[PDB]
Amino acid sequence: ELPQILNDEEISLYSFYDYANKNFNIEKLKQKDDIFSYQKSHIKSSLLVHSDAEQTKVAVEIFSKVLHYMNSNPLVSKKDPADFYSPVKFILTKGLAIESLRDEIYCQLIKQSTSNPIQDLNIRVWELIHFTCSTFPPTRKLIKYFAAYLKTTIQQSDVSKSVKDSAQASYFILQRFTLNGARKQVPSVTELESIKENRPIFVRITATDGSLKGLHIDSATTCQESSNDLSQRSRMRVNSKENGFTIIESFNGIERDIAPTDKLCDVLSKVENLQATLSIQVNFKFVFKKKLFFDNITNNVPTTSINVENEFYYHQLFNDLFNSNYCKDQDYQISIGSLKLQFESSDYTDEIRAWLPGNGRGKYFTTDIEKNRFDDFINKYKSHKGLSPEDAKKQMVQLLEKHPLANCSLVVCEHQSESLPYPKNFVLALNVNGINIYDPATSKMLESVKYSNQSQQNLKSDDKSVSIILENKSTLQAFTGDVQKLVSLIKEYSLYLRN
Ligand SMILES: [Cl-]
Ligand SMILES: [Cl-]
Repeated sequence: ELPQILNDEEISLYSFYDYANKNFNIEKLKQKDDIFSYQKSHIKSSLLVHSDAEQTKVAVEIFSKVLHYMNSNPLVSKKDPADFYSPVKFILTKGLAIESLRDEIYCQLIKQSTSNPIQDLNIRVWELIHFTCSTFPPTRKLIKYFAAYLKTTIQQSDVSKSVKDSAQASYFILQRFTLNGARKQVPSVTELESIKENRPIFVRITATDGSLKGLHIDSATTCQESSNDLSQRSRMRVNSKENGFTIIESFNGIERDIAPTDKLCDVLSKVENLQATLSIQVNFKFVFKKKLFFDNITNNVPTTSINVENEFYYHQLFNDLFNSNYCKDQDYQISIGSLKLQFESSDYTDEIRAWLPGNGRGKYFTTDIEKNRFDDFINKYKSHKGLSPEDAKKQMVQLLEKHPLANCSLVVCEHQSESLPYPKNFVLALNVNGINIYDPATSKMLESVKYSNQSQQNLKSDDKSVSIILENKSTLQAFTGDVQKLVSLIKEYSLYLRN
């Protein structure tokens, strides 16, 4: 299991009493109530000392937000989750972005959960503790004291089940983030709801065959963990680094790479952010797709697993070859789509023909083909006997496997150079053989760019492009919408080949 943040034997060495006497802003905090334990009134200054006057002011506001959450009606959480969590969002946004306020926040939560007379309030503070642990840790100056506080809470008698469950889940999520590294976003409402109730976040991942897979994750769950989990659950090879699958984000059809160490919950936050930014129009999916094409089979692995992987991939490739950015050959699209129809629907009927327009779009033909070559399609379809599902499927897979773009990681690009020979719009098709420049207009490979020519620790890229070095030492500045995908593909193929 995960390494302890603090051993049981060190619990007695790290007492918050000592931390608080040495670090609290005692003079400026002078008040009626005890400064070191629960109080119902606002604090008159920050708990810790901030040289930045603005951070002192914000620390005081944070405390008001803590009080507000502690005192809020359980009914708001159901009727208006956005309102219910607003004070939480304020706290976590400040702490995540401003490292020098993190210990302040934790000290306020320790304080408000110390000698807290009312059980329901103690429960609210421990929910806050758990939200905070799920977002950022205390700094190295406080973390051992806070960890001692957690373990003491977990190990001693007292606290309701709710406080103890929150404390245990808080300690564990701190361990998970120590393992998986920092996150980048404040929890969405959906995540906070799960954290509050001490349960996993449930996410739905779409597979290439359109099927819906469920995963139970936590705040620290990475793309790599979830990609491995989905692989194992689909009975593929269990290591996504071997099978080459990852989970990507899809917003209204536009796909973006998710890095292996990136947190899926951070993607959920972005979704919520966009929903607000657009004020519905948000068609978001996670998608489980094949990213990397390694020649690493056997490794004497069950062919059964390799087979599940390959079926997911055929759906992906078929769909990509229906994408005009990758393929413009109507004859070809007709040939694969007509076989797919024979497989799924069997022999032609006038009832099928009457069903196609609109329905078959993206499934058996492209809109372009529904408009300019329907009859040509209906004709190729009629042509297939008699074809058994087995034969129909085998022929389709053959046509797919022999396409130039089969078994390549695909990236849509453009360039603006006046001294390079390629067309403005091209595809980079990356595989173990190199970085291939492909022209989707003619279905031809134009050049095979070498991984061995790229800078190993200084690959040049920006927000919109990656600069790839050609054999003659000139640079192709490939513009692409998903720069991270292109950069990571170059790095991952290079590393694989190195080993
Ligand atoms: Cl001081
Ligand atoms: Cl400061």
